[PDB]
Amino acid sequence: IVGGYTCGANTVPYQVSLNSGYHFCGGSLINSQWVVSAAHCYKSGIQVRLGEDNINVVEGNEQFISASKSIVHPSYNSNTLNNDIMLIKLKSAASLNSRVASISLPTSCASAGTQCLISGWGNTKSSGTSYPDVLKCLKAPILSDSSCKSAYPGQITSNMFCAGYLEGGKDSCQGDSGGPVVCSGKLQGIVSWGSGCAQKNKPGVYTKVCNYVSWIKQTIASN
Ligand SMILES: O[C@@H]1[C@@H](O)[C@@H](O)OC[C@H]1O
Ligand SMILES: O[C@@H]1[C@@H](O)[C@H](O)OC[C@H]1O
Ligand SMILES: [Ca+2]
Repeated sequence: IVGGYTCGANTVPYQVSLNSGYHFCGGSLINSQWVVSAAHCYKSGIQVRLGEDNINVVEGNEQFISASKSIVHPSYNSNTLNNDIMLIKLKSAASLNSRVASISLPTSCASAGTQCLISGWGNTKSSGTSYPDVLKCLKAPILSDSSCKSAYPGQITSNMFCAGYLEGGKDSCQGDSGGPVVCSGKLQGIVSWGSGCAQKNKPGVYTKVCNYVSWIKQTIASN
């Protein structure tokens, strides 16, 4: 997160860190046994880390649970990042409490102009590199489809939306991938891609979760 603020320990209780020896992506807890993330975050050997603030210090609210199964969206295209979503099932159910909690799936899509909360442990510099240890937050609006398409000609699908600031300086970034965009208490986006970070006229591009609720639900019901 570039241009954001320190969330505060466990104030984003659905935020998960995906760990393969080190933090490499975010995700979102959607019930006691399932995490949603970006398909481009797929790898083997994932441990899901819940209840994290400082990802380099054991502070007392963590739950570390290995993945038992990963399901990349059937139509994920890694070249275009269309359908950049995946589901991860935990080997055991997380213990849900105030600091570790699921986030509701949307019942409708969010409109341009809605303010959302984006969070992650990604890079905090736009020309440079500094990875934070504690969770960073950014409040950002969804941008219009037309400004999104004009920013990224030929690249925005119906499964993507832009959010952030065309002036630059505030964005998600490398290492935030897979994490949440939450708008009015609903998971509307997954951190997916962008040109650099926090660059002028290059806002963040997000997986449009509302398109995937039926696939998420039926997948969960049968796995
Ligand atoms: O976003 C672009 C994608 O849609 C494709 O065209 O490959 C190149 C990327 O930069
Ligand atoms: O009990 C585990 C503990 O050892 C670790 O520190 O945090 C995750 C828990 O699952
Ligand atoms: Ca920790």
